Amino acid sequence: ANLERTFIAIKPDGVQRGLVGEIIKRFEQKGFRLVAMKFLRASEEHLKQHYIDLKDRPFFPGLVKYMNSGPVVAMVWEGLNVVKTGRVMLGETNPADSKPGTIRGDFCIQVGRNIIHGSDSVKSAEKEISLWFKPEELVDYKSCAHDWVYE
Amino acid sequence: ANLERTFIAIKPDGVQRGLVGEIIKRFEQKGFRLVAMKFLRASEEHLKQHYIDLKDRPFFPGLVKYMNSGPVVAMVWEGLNVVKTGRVMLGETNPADSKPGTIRGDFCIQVGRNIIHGSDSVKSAEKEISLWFKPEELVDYKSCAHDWVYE
Amino acid sequence: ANLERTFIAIKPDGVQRGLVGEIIKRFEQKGFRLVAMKFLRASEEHLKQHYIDLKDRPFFPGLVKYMNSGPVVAMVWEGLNVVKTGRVMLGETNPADSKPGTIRGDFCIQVGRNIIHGSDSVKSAEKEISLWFKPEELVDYKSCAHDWVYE
Amino acid sequence: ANLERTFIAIKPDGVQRGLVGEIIKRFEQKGFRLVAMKFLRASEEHLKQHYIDLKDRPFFPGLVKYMNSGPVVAMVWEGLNVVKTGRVMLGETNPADSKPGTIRGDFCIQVGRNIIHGSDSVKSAEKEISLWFKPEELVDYKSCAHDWVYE
Amino acid sequence: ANLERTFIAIKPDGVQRGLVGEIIKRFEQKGFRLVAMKFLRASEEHLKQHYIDLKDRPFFPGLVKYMNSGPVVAMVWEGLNVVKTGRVMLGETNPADSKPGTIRGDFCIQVGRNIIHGSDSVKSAEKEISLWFKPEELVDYKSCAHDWVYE
Amino acid sequence: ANLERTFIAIKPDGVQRGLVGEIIKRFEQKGFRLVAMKFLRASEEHLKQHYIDLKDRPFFPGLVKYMNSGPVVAMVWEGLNVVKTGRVMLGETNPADSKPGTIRGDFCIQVGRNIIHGSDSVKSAEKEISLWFKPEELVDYKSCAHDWVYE
Ligand SMILES: C[C@@]1(F)[C@H](O)[C@@H](COP(=O)(O)OP(=O)(O)O)O[C@H]1n1cnc2c(=O)[nH]c(N)nc21
Ligand SMILES: C[C@@]1(F)[C@H](O)[C@@H](COP(=O)(O)OP(=O)(O)O)O[C@H]1n1cnc2c(=O)[nH]c(N)nc21
Ligand SMILES: C[C@@]1(F)[C@H](O)[C@@H](COP(=O)(O)OP(=O)(O)O)O[C@H]1n1cnc2c(=O)[nH]c(N)nc21
Ligand SMILES: C[C@@]1(F)[C@H](O)[C@@H](COP(=O)(O)OP(=O)(O)O)O[C@H]1n1cnc2c(=O)[nH]c(N)nc21
Ligand SMILES: C[C@@]1(F)[C@H](O)[C@@H](COP(=O)(O)OP(=O)(O)O)O[C@H]1n1cnc2c(=O)[nH]c(N)nc21
Ligand SMILES: C[C@@]1(F)[C@H](O)[C@@H](COP(=O)(O)OP(=O)(O)O)O[C@H]1n1cnc2c(=O)[nH]c(N)nc21
Repeated sequence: ANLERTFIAIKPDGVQRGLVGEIIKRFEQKGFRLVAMKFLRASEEHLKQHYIDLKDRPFFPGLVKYMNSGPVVAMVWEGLNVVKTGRVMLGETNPADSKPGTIRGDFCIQVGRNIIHGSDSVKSAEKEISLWFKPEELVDYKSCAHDWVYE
Repeated sequence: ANLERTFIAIKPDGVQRGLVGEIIKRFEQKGFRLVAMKFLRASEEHLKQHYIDLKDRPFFPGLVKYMNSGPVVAMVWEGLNVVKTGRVMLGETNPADSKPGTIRGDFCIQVGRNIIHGSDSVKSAEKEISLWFKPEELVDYKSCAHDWVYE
Repeated sequence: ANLERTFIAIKPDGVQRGLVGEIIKRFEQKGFRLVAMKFLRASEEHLKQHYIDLKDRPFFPGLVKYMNSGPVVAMVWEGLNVVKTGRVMLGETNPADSKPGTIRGDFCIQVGRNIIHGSDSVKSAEKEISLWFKPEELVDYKSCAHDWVYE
Repeated sequence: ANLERTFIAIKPDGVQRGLVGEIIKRFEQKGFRLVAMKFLRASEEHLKQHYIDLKDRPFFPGLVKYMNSGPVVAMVWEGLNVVKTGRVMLGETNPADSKPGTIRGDFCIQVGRNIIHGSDSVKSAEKEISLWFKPEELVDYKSCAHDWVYE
Repeated sequence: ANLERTFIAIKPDGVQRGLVGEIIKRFEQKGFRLVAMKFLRASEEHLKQHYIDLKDRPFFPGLVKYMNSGPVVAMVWEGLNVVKTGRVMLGETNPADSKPGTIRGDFCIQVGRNIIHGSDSVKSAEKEISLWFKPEELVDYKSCAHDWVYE
Repeated sequence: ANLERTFIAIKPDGVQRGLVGEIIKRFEQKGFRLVAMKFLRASEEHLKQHYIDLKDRPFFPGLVKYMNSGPVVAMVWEGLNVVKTGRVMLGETNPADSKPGTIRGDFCIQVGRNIIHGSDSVKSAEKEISLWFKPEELVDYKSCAHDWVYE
């Protein structure tokens, strides 16, 4: 259970507004383990694949353009219930509903510029991880505080 | 909609306990735009006008004296749903009910020393803004990150 | 009422992961007064007394070993509703249910390594205080900001 | 001597990059007392007065345009040796020479976008104070921690 | 050499202005190990012993009264060159000369309210440690990141 | 001049001690632009190339083993004088000499576990960038605050 992983991506507005370090620190101080990280401008084709479920929504063309309009930080994090807990830490998808203390609650305002993405389930995490990273980009190491984080 | 404004005042206890910077930083990092700001000791007459709706409450004389007992920082902030979101960020009026992560939940304890004020509605914001500021004190400028905060 | 006290202990995992300063800062910034503090490795006998109600639970031997496996910071804090508010600040006993903004929600993952303890009631605070501190270790002084924190 | 005052202005780049709360917090946590504060777009004529000594420098037209290109936060701060210490806290005028730990050393890069101004001497502070504030904007109150800051 | 220790005391002004958490966090994040900690009001006799070398200085009566005027946090910290490094982190004894980034440079103003004490040499550390703590209050444990801090 | 780049690597001790977010935030808040980033366990052969100049030093086998003993965060950052400024922000190579306010001064103790690397010159930056990154990993975009950071 402690080996669960999620995909977290800082979107272009999070990069542009200078929020990368603050976001990583939230995951680090919680006790989760950084498995993978890269910085890139995601191609339109890649983003169409990421967002394939939405390909018919009216806002899809604009979503893909915005997500391609600057670089993103793509990450994988590991730990117990990291998918669900990761989502709690992000806050609600819509920042208007996100509580103070959460990433979106603290740092952004509108649903179209909501700074971050996290996997919504284990099954979507495994799909997003295979889409965004090569197997060799997932680094295997053990946190020095593992036994103080986990029974 | 993105042009809504609220009035936020740091009460004398907020000033005295050295919380001005911390409070401003919360609004800045969220993406709201500072429109106006001044520091003053509000007269008793001014405060009776600010609090006119409470003039019959038992606590009103003591409320006015406390609000006159040191300086306050008066501000106007702008953004989408700034009134309602501003109140969420402050926390509940009574600090005992305010959640961790909010301004009152993090920083104060009792309802009579609750460090900050925010407008409860658009209509009361517009009245409080006209009471506390001259129209020329409201500054018009565009945040450099506006297009990363709003679609 | 403003003289209520609670017992807070930073558990060995809290110490080990470098969270002592962060935790104390949360209580200080809120307006509570530090009454007593010591750093020690609690003996097994002491811990069995602290946790006497659980002496029959399956996890009790392991709980005691963990709580003896490094030092703890034992504190007393004072203020209005410090017991209940202290527990809100800590978050739920189980970190999986603790909200962002709380100590456990921000800093830990698993119920067996949940970094901190706070008294659950006035009556249990008074018992824990007499167990962990001598009366002469409780310091009486008045915070310089007391009249800005309390009516 | 403990009554000395300085003028500090957060320049339009400081406001645009969201540094107002961070800067104020540095002065507050040091133990200085905020005496006055306002937020305005300074007129070109006002700025030419502020910068009268430089009116012949090649960079003066550009300096005045930049200082008028967005709002500034104008402040007065009080305490022992606040002029000299204020300058130390800001860092060197040229951010390339400012040490880490200082405001310019932490937050900016180039001399023409150096985020903040502080009075260079007691006599220039008193001139800048009279230029930017009316005497009634200077608030008299005593910090609750004064006797823990000063012998 | 990695087993060197220093005595650090947060003075009454440091406690009263709510700096305890901040100060501890500086030592923890650096990689030093907390060995002992207690909170007390030091007696005048104890303080006269601590400050015996200064008993003839004109400021001595004032120094002793102030150091007795509220509680102090007494600590022992361990690590390589902790005495010298500890002093660098504190800053110069006189806050006017302390650089931004240091404890005194960031948080206090005058030499008689200079928030913190650190041992000036290994020999004075060992004397201060035996004066303020019993040998049994010094806790022996190994930090989980020790081998990431030391070769 | 404003297009200069440096290579910054957070070493395995920096990762293990949970300093990645904190370090990135220092570069972001200064005004530098993140150009590239990846997370990997560098091979022994790669590290021997990075450290080719030291291959005869007594500490070289241990340095390579330590640098291979966990993952590193490799980055490229851009801005005016980023190589020299980068070095000033890191502090001296030897943490014993690094000032408070710097990354090494704040966060580490010993030369063999000094948490971070930065290029010592433009020429070594260009060599390190070509060794650690492919050209296509270097992302070109323009900061939204560019004209508030640079004249
Ligand atoms: C913000 C989102 F990226 C979500 O992060 C993602 C997943 O769609 P959902 O929100 O249904 O689901 P999750 O948040 O994953 O639980 O689509 C986007 N999105 C959703 N609604 C809207 C909308 O009105 N406008 C725009 N511009 N983007 C929208
Ligand atoms: C503290 C307040 F200034 C509130 O900030 C404001 C509006 O508080 P309300 O409850 O009317 O409504 P809102 O939540 O603002 O919409 O009155 C005051 N106030 C309310 N109860 C008390 C009380 O017991 N003691 C005192 N000293 N002041 C009180
Ligand atoms: C974490 C706890 F110390 C609680 O902090 C304390 C009192 O927990 P209680 O159930 O008495 O109630 P509170 O919510 O505290 O008032 O026992 C422990 N504890 C409870 N369940 C478990 C468990 O599964 N595993 C382990 N290792 N420890 C557990
Ligand atoms: C940056 C400043 F706004 C300083 O804040 C102010 C006082 O800087 P001065 O050198 O006059 O003197 P002090 O540091 O106070 O002793 O002038 C400006 N300034 C100085 N050099 C330059 C320059 O090259 N380019 C530009 N654009 N502006 C410059
Ligand atoms: C602040 C100090 F506690 C120093 O920490 C310690 C020894 O001061 P020294 O500088 O001799 O030695 P250190 O560098 O400190 O180790 O007495 C105090 N002290 C020094 N000067 C003064 C002064 O003017 N006024 C007052 N009120 N107290 C002073
Ligand atoms: C810390 C370093 F990685 C420096 O980054 C790099 C170049 O050390 P240099 O001083 O040649 O140059 P820089 O200051 O780096 O640009 O060697 C390493 N290093 C230097 N001395 C020692 C030492 O005693 N022990 C160990 N374990 N490693 C050492």
